[PDB]
Amino acid sequence: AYTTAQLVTAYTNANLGKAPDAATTLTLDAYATQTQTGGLSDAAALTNTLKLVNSTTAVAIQTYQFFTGVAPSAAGLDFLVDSTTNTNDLNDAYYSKFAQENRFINFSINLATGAGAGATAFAAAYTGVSYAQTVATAYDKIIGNAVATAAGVDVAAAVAFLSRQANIDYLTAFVRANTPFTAAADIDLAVKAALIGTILNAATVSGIGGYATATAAMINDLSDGALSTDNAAGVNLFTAYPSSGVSGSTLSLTTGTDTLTGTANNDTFVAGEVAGAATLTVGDTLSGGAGTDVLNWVQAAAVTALPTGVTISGIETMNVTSGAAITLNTSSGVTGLTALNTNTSGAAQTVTAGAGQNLTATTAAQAANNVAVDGGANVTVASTGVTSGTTTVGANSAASGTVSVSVANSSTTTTGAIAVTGGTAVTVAQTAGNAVNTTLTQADVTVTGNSSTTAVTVTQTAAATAGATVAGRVNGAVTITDSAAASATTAGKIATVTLGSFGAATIDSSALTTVNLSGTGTSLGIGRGALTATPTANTLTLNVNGLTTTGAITDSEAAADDGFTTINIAGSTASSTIASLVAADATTLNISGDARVTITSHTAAALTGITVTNSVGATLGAELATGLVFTGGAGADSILLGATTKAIVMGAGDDTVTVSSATLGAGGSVNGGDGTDVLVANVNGSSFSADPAFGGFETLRVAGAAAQGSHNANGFTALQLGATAGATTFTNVAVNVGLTVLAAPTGTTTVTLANATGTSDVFNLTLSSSAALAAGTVALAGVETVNIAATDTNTTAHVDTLTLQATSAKSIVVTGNAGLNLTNTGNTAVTSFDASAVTGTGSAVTFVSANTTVGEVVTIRGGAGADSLTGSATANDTIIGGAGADTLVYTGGTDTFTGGTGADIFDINAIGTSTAFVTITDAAVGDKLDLVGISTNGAIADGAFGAAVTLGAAATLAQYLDAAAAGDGSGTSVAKWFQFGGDTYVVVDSSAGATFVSGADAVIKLTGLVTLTTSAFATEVLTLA
Ligand SMILES: [Ca+2]
Ligand SMILES: [Ca+2]
Ligand SMILES: [Ca+2]
Ligand SMILES: [Ca+2]
Ligand SMILES: [Ca+2]
Ligand SMILES: [Ca+2]
Ligand SMILES: [Ca+2]
Ligand SMILES: [Ca+2]
Ligand SMILES: [Ca+2]
Ligand SMILES: [Ca+2]
Ligand SMILES: [Ca+2]
Ligand SMILES: [Ca+2]
Ligand SMILES: [Ca+2]
Ligand SMILES: [Ca+2]
Ligand SMILES: [Ca+2]
Ligand SMILES: [Ca+2]
Ligand SMILES: [Ca+2]
Ligand SMILES: [Ca+2]
Ligand SMILES: [Ca+2]
Ligand SMILES: [Ca+2]
Ligand SMILES: [Ca+2]
Ligand SMILES: [Ca+2]
Repeated sequence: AYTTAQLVTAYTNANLGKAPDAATTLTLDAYATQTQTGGLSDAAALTNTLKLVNSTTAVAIQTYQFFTGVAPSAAGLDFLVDSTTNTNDLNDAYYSKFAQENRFINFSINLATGAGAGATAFAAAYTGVSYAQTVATAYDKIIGNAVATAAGVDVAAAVAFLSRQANIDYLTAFVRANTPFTAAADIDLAVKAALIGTILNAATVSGIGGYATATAAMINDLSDGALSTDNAAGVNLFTAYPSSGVSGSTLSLTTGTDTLTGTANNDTFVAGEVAGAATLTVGDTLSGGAGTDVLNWVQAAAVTALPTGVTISGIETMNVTSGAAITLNTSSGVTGLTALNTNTSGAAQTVTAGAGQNLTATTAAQAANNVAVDGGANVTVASTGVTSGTTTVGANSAASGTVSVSVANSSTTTTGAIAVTGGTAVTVAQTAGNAVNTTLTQADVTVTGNSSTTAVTVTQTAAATAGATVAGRVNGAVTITDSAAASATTAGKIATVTLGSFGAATIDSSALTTVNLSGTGTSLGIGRGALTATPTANTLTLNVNGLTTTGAITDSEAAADDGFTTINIAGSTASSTIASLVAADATTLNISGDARVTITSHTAAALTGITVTNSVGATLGAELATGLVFTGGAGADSILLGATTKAIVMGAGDDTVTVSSATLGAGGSVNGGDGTDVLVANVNGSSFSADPAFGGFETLRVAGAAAQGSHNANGFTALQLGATAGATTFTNVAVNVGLTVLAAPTGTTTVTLANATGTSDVFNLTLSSSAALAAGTVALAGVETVNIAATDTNTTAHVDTLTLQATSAKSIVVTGNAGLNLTNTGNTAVTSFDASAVTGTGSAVTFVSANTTVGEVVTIRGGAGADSLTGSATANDTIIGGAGADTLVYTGGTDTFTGGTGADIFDINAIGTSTAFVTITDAAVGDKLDLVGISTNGAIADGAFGAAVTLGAAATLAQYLDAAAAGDGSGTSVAKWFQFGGDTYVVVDSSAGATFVSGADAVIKLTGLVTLTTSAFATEVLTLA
């Protein structure tokens, strides 16, 4: 049932956006309602709608294909049928008086004989052939000759009609009048164009013929809005929309003896069950003919063997499916067989194919069942739900072509062996799909090549540690062996090996040149064949990509035999890390490519050079030999040097050399090259500026297990600090040079500037870590403004710690996105602490002023964090928290508190006077007033204590105080409150008489009228309600 509003959309898209005339809307509506009532099926109604678009559209698809060899693309069609840009187009003004027929004729003549796209080709193809032949051959290509006769239209009566003399005379006159042709050749040529226009019309109106059937399917595809093929430079109808009406004949086996013979065509043979009794049975003989022949053998019972007297012949594909095990051998009885496919679900397989036959053994829910296959041309094993089951290929007979195993396991019980022997190329692809809190350990793989085996690939799922939401995987050992691995003379064929994760892996091949690594590895041991001949080509290419290793890549051959002299490592698309590289015969080492290669530790004593050419860079964690030359490229290369004897160059990009000894040797130099390069001093003191042996460095970092003592900063533009052996000092530090601390050092870090003597000295300290960093003590004698950045490198919040010793700093400014608890002891010149710019949920800043200048103005600013800001008893502190749960502490003097947004706590730890007291500017609902530290005698109220003290129209502040303290606070301190002159006050009475005594009784001012009626005392803690 189509609604009439669906048929109009189907017509619109067929007409490429032209909406139907009023008349036709009525026609479609009829087709809709005839489907609501079941007087017409669905597909019937939609066909008729698309038949209405014949003249507009079908005229452009069919003619373009016949003349230019391809149907116009959808974008193209838009232009010919319905467009803004072509003023005159098929469904527009110019053509509105041309019938269906004369539309096809028009298009034909345009594309064929003019400057049209087909002129040159059609002119050469149909020159010097007669009218009769023109028509007969064209009728064959369009309408089929066989097809037409079967459809029952008589071909000969039709072709004669089109070529009769009357007909040709009509067109001659037609073409002569209409087209601008006057030459006698061009008229003859245009007449043929008009005829094969006429034939296209006659085809598309009857629905017989190949052109009509294909074009119909393309308009149906164009119906729903989008064209599936839509190639940009045209779609060849016949390719994209296949007919293939012939499908040969379909033959059924019985529980008897069958004698079945195919059509020499696309025929298919069914060998199912009858009452649960097999239909491939004794004496059955099957015969195929031509090459589209299929036998489908399906049985509840286990396949066992071919039954007595059975002969299958001339059949190309055999499909065997069993409810139980399969055991068959097809090296005889079956002849002509190109493809064998065997299918189990939950039982064993034991299959042997003849060479020349492509085997495919698919097994679901393999469990403890074993797959074993042999022989065949290309073999494919596809095993899922695996568990204990061995997979084993070519144990008895190798494949002619490629092996391609793949094995999936969901279990926690471990994936059972996989062994392959032989094949041109081998791939074994394991996966692990176990649950989120389990560990599956994967399958041990063995591949043993025959003398055709050029390549081997062994992929697994990446290892991981079993977590809360991390699926755990351990990797299987892999063992790859070439035929000629044990031979003294025979060549060896395995050239390339690809791994994608692995446990304890081995290769052994004298023909090996390339290893491709990937994912998570334990160890690779490379041996070459025991060839006695001294090898001449000794280049290991080692392409890495996302590789990480527990342990060692070793050249097992190098030790007692002839290893690789040159190793090339090409890092690609992802970072790689090789825990250890052991290559005892290696001479050159070239690290190349695309993404970082890190070698944590190499053992390659005979190395004469290392050469990075890689874009991102290379890092080597092992200290180079004192004799060993190193050359960097662009990108952050990074090494360790000792008392080097050679000229080390680092190339462009931001490089990093760590030195274990302060002066080099022999001679014996290291140039950082272009870019900002770090020099790391793992030593007891340095003076790199002095030594011309070092050049091109910009940053000095003191970090390492031997890093310590006095270091000449001169000539460096930045400073860094890491973990250290002991107290470290930077001397001769230029102006605008900042220190970044990257890890906890040992002992006091002293910075002494080049010239500290001025009174506007600025230093930039940075703290930069992923985790909480205990920066320790840094001393900044003679600096007036100290800027601290506390930087978190990851998304998860932390709080850094620092003792600053800056005895002439007036300003401390804190920026960043992590918290800073700052020890401030003895920093007494500080009058401005500004942590206001700081940023996280909890980048918590702690500060306590060490200022003792009587009557000072000190300004303390918090950040977004839950900050803890304490003033000085000496000082008139202005304290301001930012966002978040700030604690502001009162110590003495005239203080001004502003906890911004959030549940702030105003912690009152001093009594004050009657003049020097704390004013809280913005006390609001949620803020607390901690009076624990003024409970001189006992501990406050504890109730909700909340009726304001009220006095007269002209009572003085002095009077309101005295009134509030009237009671006896000698044994037990009491809270009261009042509102005077537009501000709110709180009192603690700790005294006898009705005098508020300045000394021991306490007042706290709160800007504005804030009603504490309903607000309650926690312990001694008043929460504003
Ligand atoms: Ca349009
Ligand atoms: Ca138009
Ligand atoms: Ca479509
Ligand atoms: Ca039978
Ligand atoms: Ca056949
Ligand atoms: Ca055949
Ligand atoms: Ca060997
Ligand atoms: Ca040897
Ligand atoms: Ca050796
Ligand atoms: Ca470099
Ligand atoms: Ca550089
Ligand atoms: Ca440089
Ligand atoms: Ca220098
Ligand atoms: Ca962090
Ligand atoms: Ca100074
Ligand atoms: Ca200072
Ligand atoms: Ca104070
Ligand atoms: Ca804050
Ligand atoms: Ca706050
Ligand atoms: Ca607040
Ligand atoms: Ca307190
Ligand atoms: Ca009193």
